[PDB]
Amino acid sequence: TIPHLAIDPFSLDFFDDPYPDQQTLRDAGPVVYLDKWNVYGVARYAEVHAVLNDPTTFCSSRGVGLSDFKKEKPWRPPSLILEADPPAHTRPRAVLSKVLSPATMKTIRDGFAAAADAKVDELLQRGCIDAIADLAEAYPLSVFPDAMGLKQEGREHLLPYAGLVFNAFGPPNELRQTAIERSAPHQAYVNEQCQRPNLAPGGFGACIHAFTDTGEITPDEAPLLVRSLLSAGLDETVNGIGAAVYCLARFPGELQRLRSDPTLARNAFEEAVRFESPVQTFFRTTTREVELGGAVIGEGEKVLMFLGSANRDPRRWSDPDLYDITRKTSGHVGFGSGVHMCVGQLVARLEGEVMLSALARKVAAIDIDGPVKRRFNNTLRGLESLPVKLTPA
Ligand code: HEM
Ligand SMILES: COc1ccc(C(=O)O)cc1
Ligand SMILES: [Cl-]
Repeated sequence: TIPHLAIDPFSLDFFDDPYPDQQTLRDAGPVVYLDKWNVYGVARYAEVHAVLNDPTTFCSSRGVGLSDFKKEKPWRPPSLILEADPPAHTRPRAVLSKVLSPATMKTIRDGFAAAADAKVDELLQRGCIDAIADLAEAYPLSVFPDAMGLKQEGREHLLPYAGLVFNAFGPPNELRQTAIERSAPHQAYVNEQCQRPNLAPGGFGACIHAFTDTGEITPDEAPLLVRSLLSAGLDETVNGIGAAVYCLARFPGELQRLRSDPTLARNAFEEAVRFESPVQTFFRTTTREVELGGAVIGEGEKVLMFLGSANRDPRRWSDPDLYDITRKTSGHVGFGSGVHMCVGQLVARLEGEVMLSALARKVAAIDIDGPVKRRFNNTLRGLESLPVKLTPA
């Protein structure tokens, strides 16, 4: 009934080029069994969307990594939002939704845009740069920690902690065990910055603590909710921006369209999120026997959702492996879908938009002029190094 596959979606071979294996997973059936890790897999858009939008049947409180929290201890205390189900999910989600709200974006937009324009100006003085370290990493690090309200000391822990979080969703392979092996100093820094005295006035962290007044969260809930914004956000946005630059370098016709109409910057970034899907996968756990695409899955089974694959499913997308900055991207699952859909998506889109805006207005050409190196992570897809020459407009 259900095809059994030996593909390891967390292998370095898979990470290096996942797209042929993703078609194999899609075309084998709507539901596959992955013998390597004893989980079910869904790689077509339809089933990924269906799983995401039934949180009662496909829960997150038993972990959204391979590990089942009913069988193993979580490597860190569970997230109050990502690793919770309704109704426990609802009030922390509402707090983060207000902290990162449409109205909040107005207070940070001008500074985020200024930093993006300034970074592109700086990179044009150098000409030949690494669009990962010097741009995709450098830009978010120049705006988001300040917007959190973090002190300057210790910020070198932020990228290692994010990489650890996303490796820890994976199976117990060497990527995950090595990350946890090295985790203690990053864990200690992050947990300490979550305390109210260490979050500067007016930033995201202080705003979370300010909500402990309303009855939506208690003061003892606020540190772990701050932890959510020190786990999420950085690595995905870095990878998304790097993907966008990569695409503009590989598809010069799309850079030319973007230069011709810089108001396409926001959709250019959204299309990069669909095309690269920085978050490749998330798990759910069944809370009952369930019929999914003609297959019967038992209770307490892990279901692996291939978000990147769903975003390139030709059953849903015209020319899915073309980067098209005018594509109607509404419906892509790069930010998830449903009750858990990325609560920080307005922050991610703002960073991506103002960076692609600066490039659209200031750069004439982006040419790869060095070896492209991939970055390997159990959950994230992104580049390690992207040597480009930037030609000023
Ligand atoms: C391009 C950038 C980003 C991508 C691709 C991305 C991806 C995702 C995805 C796929 C989910 C769904 C998780 C699930 O369904 O289990 C999610 C949720 C979440 N994201 Fe993002 N994200 C991005 C940026 C951000 C930013 C900038 C922040 C914070 C400022 C953030 C914070 C969160 C949080 C806290 C959740 C949990 C929401 C919930 O469970 O209700 N993310 N993200
Ligand atoms: C989608 O990526 C993440 C990672 C961590 C968290 C969290 O720590 O709550 C949320 C989303
Ligand atoms: Cl931690």
